[PDB]
Amino acid sequence: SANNPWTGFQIFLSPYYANEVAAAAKQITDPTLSSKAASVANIPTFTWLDSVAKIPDLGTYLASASALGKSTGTKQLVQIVIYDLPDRDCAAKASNGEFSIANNGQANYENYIDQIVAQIQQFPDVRVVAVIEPDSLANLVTNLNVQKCANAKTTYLACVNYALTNLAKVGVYMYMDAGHAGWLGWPANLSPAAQLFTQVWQNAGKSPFIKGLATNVANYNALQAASPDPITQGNPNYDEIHYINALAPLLQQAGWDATFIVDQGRSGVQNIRQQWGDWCNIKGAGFGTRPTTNTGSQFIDSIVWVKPGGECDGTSNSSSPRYDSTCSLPDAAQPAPEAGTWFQAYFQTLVSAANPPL
Repeated sequence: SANNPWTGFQIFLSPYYANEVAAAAKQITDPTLSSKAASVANIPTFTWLDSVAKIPDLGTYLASASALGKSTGTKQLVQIVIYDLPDRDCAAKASNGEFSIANNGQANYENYIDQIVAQIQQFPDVRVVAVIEPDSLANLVTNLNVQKCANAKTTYLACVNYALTNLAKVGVYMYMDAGHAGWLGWPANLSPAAQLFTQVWQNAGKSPFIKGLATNVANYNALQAASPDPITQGNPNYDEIHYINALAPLLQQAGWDATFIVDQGRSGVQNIRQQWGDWCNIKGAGFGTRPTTNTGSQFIDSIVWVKPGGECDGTSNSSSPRYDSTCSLPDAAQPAPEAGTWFQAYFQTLVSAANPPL
């Protein structure tokens, strides 16, 4: 729509990623590559609120952003991911999520949202953009035959609804996670996906703060591929622009003037996967197009970096109880540490293979 949340705003740079990057860059031995690595701390990323323990940091980021804006005469914008559903990651082998449906998951998740809202409420001069619950709704489209997902459906819908409804009250601009071209972009998945997203939008009152959808989060697809990646055979929507061009009109037709954001943080190198479903620490990935509202599409508000490159997707150690065997595949960089922890060699390659170059 006419209101692109990023226009006229300075994005607050994640202090946590900045510290990870600074520690990483000092370990890189080549001076030029080290300088390029250090500059990554100046590229805006999303901060993942993957547990209640992250909420105090959110409060500090909002207050820091408010003061930076006043000091520089700018309006500041903080980028967050809401990522703490009960029975999170229902189609994965295991999950690190602190809440379970069986132990008051709904109420605990609502309290997590309430704590986030209570922070955001205190800093009305800071804009907030939130990606809502990566993987969750996409799993409800294609993975209902996973019994954990089938059993989680009502909780996921109620929790996502609670998040949308209550974050809207503090004016947060929200993009529901919507998988990627190889997940929901298959032509046959577009209508079931559109029907689900539209129902979620309706249940949350069609708030204008529910801007649309986020795609490619934590994935590696091109926004606009020079030629189709071989993993995409059978799907005419072989990149994110094809997916979004196909899905956006279905949402519009339902009355939702929906726009999109697209993760490109690990999309600099294409044609690095054996299978489209391979998602874990894909070897040879490079940093991709840096965040910008110059997206080339009427449907896309911004290219963004949602998943922070260098933070691991999962361990390759089969003895870990958090182990997911996708993290031991051939196209997966190994050995790899636990999910979320820093993967230094992977970061160094992300820097070295960045496209455009850093």
